[PDB]
Amino acid sequence: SMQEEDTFRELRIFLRNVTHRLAIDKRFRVFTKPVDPDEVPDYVTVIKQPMDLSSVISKIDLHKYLTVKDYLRDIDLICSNALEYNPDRDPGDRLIRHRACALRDTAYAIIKEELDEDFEQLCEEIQESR
Repeated sequence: SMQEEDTFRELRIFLRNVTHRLAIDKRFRVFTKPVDPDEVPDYVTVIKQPMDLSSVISKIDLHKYLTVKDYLRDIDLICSNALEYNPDRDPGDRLIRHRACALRDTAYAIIKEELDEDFEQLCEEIQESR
């Protein structure tokens, strides 16, 4: 129904706004765009499901997220990927892991503070009925 579509529209607005806030933080610049295969040619052979914040925006707009849970799975994916591709003790790797965990903790904290859990529960029930 139109009321359900209004719910999902509100969702998308919220998710764009959260995503924008992450994307403008200097720490998270490395996660804002797909890894360039010129610069990192083995990335797409190691990491099976690449994700980044621009692609997250594309997915919002394509209506791929009907719940905040589905969105956060993609945030987790950005983090997991970074942990997996940069697993060493060297400083570069430790910095990107640190930032990847901060990306995740920051997304969860914003959501905790700003997402009414009855709103999420509604989205989840509409989704289960489809």
